[PDB]
Amino acid sequence: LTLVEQILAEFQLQEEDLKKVMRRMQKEMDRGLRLETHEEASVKMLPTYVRSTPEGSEVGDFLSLDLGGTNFRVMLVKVGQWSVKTKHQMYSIPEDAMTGTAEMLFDYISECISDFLDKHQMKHKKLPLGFTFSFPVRHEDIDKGILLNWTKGFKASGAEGNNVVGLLRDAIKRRGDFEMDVVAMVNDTVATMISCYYEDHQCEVGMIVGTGCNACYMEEMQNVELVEGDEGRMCVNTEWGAFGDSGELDEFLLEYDRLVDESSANPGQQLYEKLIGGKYMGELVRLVLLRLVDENLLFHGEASEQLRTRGAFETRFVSQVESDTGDRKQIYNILSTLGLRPSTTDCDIVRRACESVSTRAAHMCSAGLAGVINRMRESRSVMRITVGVDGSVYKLHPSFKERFHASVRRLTPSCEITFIESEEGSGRGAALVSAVACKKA
Ligand SMILES: CCOP(=O)(Cc1csc(NC(=O)c2cc(Oc3ccc(S(C)(=O)=O)cc3)cc(O[C@@H](C)COC)c2)n1)OCC
Ligand SMILES: OC[C@H]1O[C@H](O)[C@H](O)[C@@H](O)[C@@H]1O
Ligand code: NA
Repeated sequence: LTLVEQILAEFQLQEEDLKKVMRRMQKEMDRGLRLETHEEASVKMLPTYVRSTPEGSEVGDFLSLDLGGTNFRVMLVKVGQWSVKTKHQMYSIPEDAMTGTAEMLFDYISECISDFLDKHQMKHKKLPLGFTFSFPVRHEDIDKGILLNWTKGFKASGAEGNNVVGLLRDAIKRRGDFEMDVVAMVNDTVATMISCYYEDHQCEVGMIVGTGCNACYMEEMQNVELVEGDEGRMCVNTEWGAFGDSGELDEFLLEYDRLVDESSANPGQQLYEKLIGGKYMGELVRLVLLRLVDENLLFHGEASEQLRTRGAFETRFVSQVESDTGDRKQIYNILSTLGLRPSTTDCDIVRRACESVSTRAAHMCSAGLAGVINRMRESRSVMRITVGVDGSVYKLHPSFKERFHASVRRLTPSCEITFIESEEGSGRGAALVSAVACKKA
């Protein structure tokens, strides 16, 4: 074995390593659900106030917001023998509107809503609005929720500890250009699950593998100790990205993981997500390549100023390197632009490094989902379940979903799992929750 492959081997996780991760995820999930341990629990298991229901929704036009990254989305969902039609617009949030105040961020969002309404000839219409807000929140109801903390590099001031729906409403009123009834606020896991439920009624799990990584599932109300009642089920936002925040993953953490965390916007937070999320994947690869260079095993021990810059190795490059046919052309072109003159062997090392990071991400992720699924099987006493999935890592990365599917099946012995790749899920599902909520409001 080459010294390179001896270093890459550190990413490997045995079936027993994954079973240990899965069991600990289940223990941490149990801790978040119980009133006695909820405050100390790293995995928060936050109640969403989205309850189980077999009823049809309200008919009409529903507006949707999807805030969870730099690219923000506004959707119009037309609900009408049910038919669900969508119209969207994408918006890139500038750095100044993501690092300033919450007011600045919500004013940018409102400006985009106004633009959407203009482009779709509906500035004079007062519509119900579903808001997908992909950050940890403590809900008081389906339409009231306090931001616990920012994740994925978001850092707008005056948002944490405040009602997110109130910040949205305040920004709309300050603008005075249009009117809207914010009827619902959901996590993107929740919106993905709801959106996929419309296609398949067996869907009771929502999972995101994009910039960040999280999961939601339909929990029995008696197990949801933070909401009074035992009748029916409620969707629970695990916020499993925070798994490992109380040492649960310390035995598995590599030097690359510590460095990624130390230089991140949230040191010591979202440690499990930092192993999987597309926000960190490219950076993990960069750090690995630099260790190989420093050990005189890659690029003749010489790295460019670009390769030595945090963020230079983009998560899309990881996906691109793995999509290479074998001629090493795609790999060469990524590395040439990065200011390197790589050999055929260097290109191959880069691919092996990308595969080591992405395979670990898929495996670590499968241990988490297996924990949720096996926990559901036990609560419901051969389990047939559908999991709704969204995110660029799962949808676009070569063989991420293949490795993840295989690994998750190995870990869930008496379960028959169906995966639904959600197209617009993260946004459409907020409008569907809004349409169901509207029955009462
Ligand atoms: C304001 C009311 O308060 P509340 O207490 C709190 C609440 C407020 S919204 C909500 N639940 C939901 O929105 C909800 C939505 C679901 O998805 C759809 C429902 C209908 C359609 S359709 C075909 O267009 O008819 C499409 C998607 C599924 C679901 O649960 C399954 C995933 C599981 O159930 C089978 C729950 N709960 O209501 C309880 C109903
Ligand atoms: O976007 C995926 C996930 O990213 C982060 O983990 C957020 O905390 C979580 O709320 C979100 O669901
Ligand atoms: Na309860």
